[PDB]
Amino acid sequence: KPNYALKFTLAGHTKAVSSVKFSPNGEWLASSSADKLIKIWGAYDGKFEKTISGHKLGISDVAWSSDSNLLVSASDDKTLKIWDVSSGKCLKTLKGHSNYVFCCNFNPQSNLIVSGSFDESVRIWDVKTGKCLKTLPAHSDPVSAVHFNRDGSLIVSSSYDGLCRIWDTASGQCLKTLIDDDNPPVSFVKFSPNGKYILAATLDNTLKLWDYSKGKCLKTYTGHKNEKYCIFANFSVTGGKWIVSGSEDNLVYIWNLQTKEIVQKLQGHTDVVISTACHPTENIIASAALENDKTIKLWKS
Repeated sequence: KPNYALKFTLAGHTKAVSSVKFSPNGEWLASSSADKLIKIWGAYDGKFEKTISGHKLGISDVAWSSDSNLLVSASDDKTLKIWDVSSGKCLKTLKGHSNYVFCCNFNPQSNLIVSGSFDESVRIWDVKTGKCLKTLPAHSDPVSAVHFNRDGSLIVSSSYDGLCRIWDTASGQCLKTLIDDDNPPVSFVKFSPNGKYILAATLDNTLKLWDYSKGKCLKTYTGHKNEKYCIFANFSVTGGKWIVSGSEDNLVYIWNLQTKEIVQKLQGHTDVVISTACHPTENIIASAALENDKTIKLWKS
């Protein structure tokens, strides 16, 4: 079992936090919020660094480039924006989604950005020119999450239409469609660090680990509350191999990845823990919560 303990509580966001992400170099924590702002914090002391602004409506997601120099954010303003973190500049504003953009990620090469939206599409963008390379008619409902695999050859996406789909990044073809017996909306999905699995969350209080090549559900993680919101889940691999997730009962849940047993619950948030993140080299978890909390918390084992 892990021994995560509260260290820092981080405030500033004037509205509900939507997403928190550690920089790949482990130096920083970026956060986005319905308050239209991005904030940078020291990953180890939670020391506030800077605010990044420009979006005209709330942000639902933010993600780092591989080299920890860039950010992409996804806003209800129907744009993504590429930020240079150190200068604070908006480098590109990506436009073409017809509805709120909900989710984003760079590929590991960070020449491409993938995005998903309420306009039910998945779009691939060129980082250098900021132009939309492909629009995938990916789903029949809002796209809750999008993620590249370890080499960027694949995209996984999830949607309120109950599906999880794997896409060929080069051709844009659907290579797979995953759904279990019940068709609850899929609220989140991401590739495992080695990229052989996908972790996916459904609005039926369930996380599942899938081997997407075989189309098979390997593990199920239950015990948390997730029926209304797109809560991030994570693989934790710095110490034990855990699954980490926020919950609509204001707790952060940690399961043993292999045995599926809850090993720790983190208390202290006063609203839905919408987002959690795992530090790339230390046993640190960042957690953020919604409107009645507005705080980010940093835990260490």
